[PDB]
Amino acid sequence: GLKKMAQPSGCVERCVVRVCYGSTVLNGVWLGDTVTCPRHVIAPSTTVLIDYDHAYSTMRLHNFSVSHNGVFLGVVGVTMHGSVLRIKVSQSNVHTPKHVFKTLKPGDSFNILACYEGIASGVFGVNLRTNFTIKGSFINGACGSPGYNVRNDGTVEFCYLHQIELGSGAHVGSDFTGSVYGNFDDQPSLQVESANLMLSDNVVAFLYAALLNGCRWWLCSTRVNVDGFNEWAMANGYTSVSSVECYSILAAKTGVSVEQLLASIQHLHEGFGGKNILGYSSLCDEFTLAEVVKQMYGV
Amino acid sequence: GLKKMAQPSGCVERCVVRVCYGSTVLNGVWLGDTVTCPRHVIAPSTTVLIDYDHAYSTMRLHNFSVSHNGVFLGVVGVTMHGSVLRIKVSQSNVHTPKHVFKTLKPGDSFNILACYEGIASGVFGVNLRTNFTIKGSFINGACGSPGYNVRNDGTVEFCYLHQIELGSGAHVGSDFTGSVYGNFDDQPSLQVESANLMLSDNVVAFLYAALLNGCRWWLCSTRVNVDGFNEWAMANGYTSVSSVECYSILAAKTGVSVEQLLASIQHLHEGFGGKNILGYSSLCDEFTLAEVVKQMYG
Repeated sequence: GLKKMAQPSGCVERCVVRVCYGSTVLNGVWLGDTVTCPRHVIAPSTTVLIDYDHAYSTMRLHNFSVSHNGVFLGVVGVTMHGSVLRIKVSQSNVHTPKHVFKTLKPGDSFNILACYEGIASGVFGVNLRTNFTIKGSFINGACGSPGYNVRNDGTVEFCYLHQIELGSGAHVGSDFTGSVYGNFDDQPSLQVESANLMLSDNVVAFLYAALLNGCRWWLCSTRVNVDGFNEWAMANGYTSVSSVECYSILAAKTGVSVEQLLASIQHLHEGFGGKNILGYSSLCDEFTLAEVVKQMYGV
Repeated sequence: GLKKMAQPSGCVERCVVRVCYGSTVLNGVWLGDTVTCPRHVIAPSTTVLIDYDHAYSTMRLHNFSVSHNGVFLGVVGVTMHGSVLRIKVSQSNVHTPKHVFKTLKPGDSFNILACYEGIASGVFGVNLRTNFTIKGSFINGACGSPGYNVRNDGTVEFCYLHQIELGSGAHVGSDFTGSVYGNFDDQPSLQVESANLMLSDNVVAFLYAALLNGCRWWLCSTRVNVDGFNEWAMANGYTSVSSVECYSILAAKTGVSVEQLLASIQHLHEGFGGKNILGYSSLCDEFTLAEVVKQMYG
C-alpha cells in the first residue's frame, strides 16, 4: 500500500511566528535570533506594481510586530535578500532545532506546514514539480508557510517559504536565501507556469510498488533502454529517467528490470482502459523511490 | 483545491513512548502518569491462539521497560481494559496536552501519527470506513501508533490506537477504552472485514468542493429527495445521507441543494467516462463536510 504522508511537524511548529507590518500579516520562521519571512509583508497597499527597493528604503522598524504563540518579540534590524526579509529579534528561539538550509530541485519531495497568522493548521507532503510549482492547499494568509525535510540524523532542512498563488492555482515559493523557485515574481502578475512533466523516476517507483502488491497485468516484456526512453519522454510529457541502479533493491525482489518498467510506461502512457493500478486510473508520479522503500520496508 | 492533510503533530509527538515487555516492542501514549498501549505487548511468542487473560495473570511488572527519548520511566502497576493496557508510571508527562478521549464513528476523519520504537515517523489523515477499518501506511512495529483530532480550542481528542493489519491490508485499531473498532480480534487470525459502503455524506461534501472550483459538467438539473436516495443507496452500496441542512453553507455559496447532488450521485454512479472531477475518475468519499469547509474558507 502507498499513502502520501508528511514527516512529523513538531520541531518546525516551534519556529513559526506571526509577522505583521502595518496592517499586513503573514508567517515567518524563527531560528536563533532571526525571523525569515516573505518581503510581501512590507508591500504598500496598492494595485500598481510594487517597487520593493523603494518599500525597503522607507521601512521603519517600529511598524513591525513579530509574535510566537501571542508572545511578542522585539525587532532589532531587518535586511532584504531576494524575496525574503531577515528580521533580527532581541531574543533567540530556545527551541531552534538542528537545521540547515537546502534549495530543492524538481522531483524533490518535501513537507509543507500550512500556517495562518503564525499558527500551523495542517501538514502534508508535496513534490516540487518540473515547472517549479507545487500543488498545495493554501487559503488567504498562508504566505510564509515553511517547507522542510527531516534527515535521518534529525537535522531539519529548511527549503521552502510560501510566496504566492498564480492565476492557475499553482503555488510558488522561495528558498530561505530569497531565490524564488522558477524565477517567478513575488507579487501579483499575469505569469503562467510552464507545462508540468510527469516525474519518470517516481512513476518507475510506483510501478515497483504495484508489482510488490501483486498487481502486474500491465507488465511489458519489452525492454527500452534509458537513452531510448529519454528520447520518447521528450515527446510525451515525461522527464528523463535519472538512473537505474538505485532501483536494484526493488528490481531483485520483483524481479523486473527498470528497462521493462520503462517499456511499461510507454505502453501505459495513454491510459489503462479501464483497469486500475493500485486504485489509480492513470500513471501516478506522486511517490518517490525513497517513499516506496520506506513505506514498504522502513529503509 | 482538495488535498488530504493532517493536523499538526507536535503536541502528540511528545506523548509517544516506547513500551517493551520481554522482547516485544511497540508504541505507547503517555498522558499524565498513565501509558496506554496495545495488550499485544504481553503476548507470548507462539503460533497458537493467544489467551490474553492467562498472559495478564502471569505478568511480571519487572519485565516492562517504558522509555521516552532514551530515559526510562518507573512502572508502578498495570491493568488490562479490553485490547489495551494502562501502565501506571511514577512520572507524569509534563507535556501532556489538554485532551479528551473520543470514540470515532464510521465516516469520521482523524489523523494518524505513525510511530516505531516510540518515535514518530509520519503523519497523515485517514477516514474510518463503514467496516471500521482504515487505509493507513504501517510496517512492522507500528502497533500502538495513535490517532487524534485537535479541536479548535486546542484540546486533543485521542481516538485510535493501531492494533493489527488484516489479511486484506486494511488496518484495525482500538479506542483508548480498549474497545476494538468493529470488534475484530487483536491477534493474528483469518478474519475478513465486511465490504465498505460509499460514505454518501462525504461524496456530497466532495461534490460541493467541485462546484466551488467551477467543476460543474456533472451537475444534474433535476433532484431526488432524501428518502428516494436512501432507497437507492441500500440497493447500490452507499450509506444513507444524514441530513440536508448541514450543507447550508455550501448549499448557499453554490447555490445548489443537496437533492441536486444526490441526483448527480445516481447519474455518476457508474463512471465518468472518461471525464474528471478534481483529479478523480470516480466518486471520492475521502473528505468530510468539515474538511471541505475548513480547507476552502477556514
